Amino acid sequence: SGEYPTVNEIPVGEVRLYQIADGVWSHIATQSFDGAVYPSNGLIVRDGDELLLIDTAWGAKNTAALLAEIEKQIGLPVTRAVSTHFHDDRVGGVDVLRAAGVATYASPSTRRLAEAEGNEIPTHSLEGLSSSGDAVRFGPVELFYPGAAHSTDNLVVYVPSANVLYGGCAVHELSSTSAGNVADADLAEWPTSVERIQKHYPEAEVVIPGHGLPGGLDLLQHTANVVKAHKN
Ligand SMILES: C[C@H](OCc1ccc(CN)cc1)c1cccc2c(-c3ccc(CS(C)(=O)=O)c(Cl)c3)c(C(=O)O)[nH]c12
Ligand SMILES: [Zn+2]
Ligand SMILES: [Zn+2]
Repeated sequence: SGEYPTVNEIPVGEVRLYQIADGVWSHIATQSFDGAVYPSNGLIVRDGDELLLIDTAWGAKNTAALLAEIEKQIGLPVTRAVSTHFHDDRVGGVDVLRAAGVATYASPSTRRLAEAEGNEIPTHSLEGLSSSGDAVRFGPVELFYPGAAHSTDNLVVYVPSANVLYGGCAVHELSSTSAGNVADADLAEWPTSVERIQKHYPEAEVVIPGHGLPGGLDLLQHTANVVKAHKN
């Protein structure tokens, strides 16, 4: 009923959208992994009379439900998708997207890692993102590679029309008391990568984490704090 939807409010298999700004939504889904249930976020950005999708809804059936929810709530076709790193909450569902006519994209680093892990593999490679600090335009967004953080390949996404920063899994929500799933992370480099985000996007008004509630720029400093303390 208008609040940001939380893990126990979304049954696994259902998707909800949340309006972030004019022409910007997040998508929220839930998934079971190793016997626990987690929420995760992605982004939808209006691209004229088409939509750009950022990240799957964490699984094939969730991603089919995402496409149905978009049709119900927005009614414009999803034509392109970008996955912001190689984990299943970002690429799981790419095969569903690819069969629904969506062109799927990721960095070459993400594509390699997805392939090596046995995860679904986006079709198209995004060049120009291999060195930290790199940025490229992709429709109505800018894609930015901040350096290694949650994963070596993680990308963040900025919507300049709305000053929306989608941090993906390199950014944690304010209530986080832990650095999440760090199996593929670089805890030593993560603060430096967050500092790069802070320097590059000082006018961000909304910051969206990969999991949990959006907020403001404080999510960036909070993330650095939880990562340093996790390492400590
Ligand atoms: C799909 C992804 O696969 C990762 C993976 C890696 C390696 C292997 C081995 N090949 C297998 C799987 C995955 C699965 C399950 C949970 C997560 C979480 C997660 C997010 C927030 C919290 C709350 S908190 C207060 O700590 O911030 C917590 Cl506990 C966890 C994240 C995330 O941090 O991005 N990613 C997750
Ligand atoms: Zn991840
Ligand atoms: Zn994640």
